[PDB]
Amino acid sequence: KETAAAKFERQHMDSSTSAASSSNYCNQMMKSRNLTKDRCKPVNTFVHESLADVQAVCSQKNVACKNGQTNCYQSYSTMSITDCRETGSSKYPNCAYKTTQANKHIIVACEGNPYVPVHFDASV
Repeated sequence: KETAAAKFERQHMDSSTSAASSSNYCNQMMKSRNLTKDRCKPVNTFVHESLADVQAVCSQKNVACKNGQTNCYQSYSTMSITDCRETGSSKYPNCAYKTTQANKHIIVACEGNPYVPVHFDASV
């Protein structure tokens, strides 16, 4: 089984690019990160910063999670991100995604030792 930390990396990390590359970025990324294998993941955010920068967020602003948990942290700075969301014209196995690039603060849930991101809560 994939560790929570490894799953967060695979689902939300994209350091190789500075910002969403084209309107087809999400269709390409969702498929290659294996998020459309048995079903189209409806929503997924990729962060375009170094893994180190994202992991560092676990030591930044402690805030509540949407679920009420208190192990969430908001990045002090905005980060380049891309939100990928299924378009009404999407249907497995033919997943289709809208690509929305933005620069915002990310909020992640952290856990373990090392204390690293295990869930992407939201972006501001």
